[PDB]
Amino acid sequence: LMQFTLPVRLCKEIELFHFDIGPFENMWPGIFVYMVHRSCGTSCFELEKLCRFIMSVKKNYRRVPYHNWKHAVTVAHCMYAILQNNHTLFTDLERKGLLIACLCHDLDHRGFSNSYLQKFDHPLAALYSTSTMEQHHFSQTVSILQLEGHNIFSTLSSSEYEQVLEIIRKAIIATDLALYFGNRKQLEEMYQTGSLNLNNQSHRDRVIGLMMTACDLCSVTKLWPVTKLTANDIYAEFWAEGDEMKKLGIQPIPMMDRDKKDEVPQGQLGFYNAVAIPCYTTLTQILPPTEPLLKACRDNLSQWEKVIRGEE
Ligand SMILES: Cc1cc(C2CC2)nc2nc(CCc3nc(-c4ccccc4)cn3C)nn12
Ligand SMILES: [Mg+2]
Ligand SMILES: [Zn+2]
Repeated sequence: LMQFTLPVRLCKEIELFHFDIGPFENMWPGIFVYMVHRSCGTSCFELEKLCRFIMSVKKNYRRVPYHNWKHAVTVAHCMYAILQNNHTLFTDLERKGLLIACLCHDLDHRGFSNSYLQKFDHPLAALYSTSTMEQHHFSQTVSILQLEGHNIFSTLSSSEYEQVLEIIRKAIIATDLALYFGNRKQLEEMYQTGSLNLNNQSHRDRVIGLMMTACDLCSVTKLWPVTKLTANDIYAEFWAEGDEMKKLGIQPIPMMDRDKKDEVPQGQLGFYNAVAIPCYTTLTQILPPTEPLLKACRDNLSQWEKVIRGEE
């Protein structure tokens, strides 16, 4: 009979897409659990295992500016918001899997891109030739599942356990933004030729793909002061990578060069047009109730336009 309840402001704001989880680390575990209980059920996961699993995941995120424990809970909230606004479209198994897939999706991120692992010649690039970090994140997810007392899916049948771990795997892989562009193009066509069908599992995998890129990017769907201060977190990682690239004797792309701070507004603009806006556009078309994400993304587009004209 043991539910989590949140202060009134949070209980009410958490159901909105633009919810920010705030600066009190110690609340994020309760917030996550609250989300699982409302989205999935009180029964979905034995609470002793869920808590112990949540705390091992936290322990395995590093202290990097952006790809941190706070990013993990943020992405899981965006997924919660999608699943609560589309509650008949998804299986019991997808609801379980995706919230766990989102929390785990950047486990053990070092704050370096797949490109920097390859050019450094890091061991993980030898183990995994594409989607290097993403396959590492899935690997660490299995690791923490197999720690004693941590199997939150112990109740699942052999088949169900295999189906969910597959959902999680494809979910995490999809957060590889290099795979997104093609995934959205195919989902664009299928919808517009009327061929998109959610009883086709290969089609459901694509939709979940896009969902995962939507949640992963949801910093651009927040209030402007949250979007603005998150863009500082992202650029600090990128400028640290460019420094490292320089140390290998390679000019980094301008995105990653700190001597090119000033072209950031123009950079975030490019990003909204080429990635975020298409992502949230195609997602709205497929799942109409996700519109707020597109509305909020457009508002922040317009706020970067305004920075460029030195109106702020
Ligand atoms: C992968 C990713 C995730 C998110 C998450 C927060 C939502 N935001 C993001 N912003 C950027 C970075 C965009 C970006 N800056 C530039 C740039 C910057 C300065 C000088 C020159 C060029 C190019 N380009 C594409 N990547 N990115
Ligand atoms: Mg990632
Ligand atoms: Zn991420």
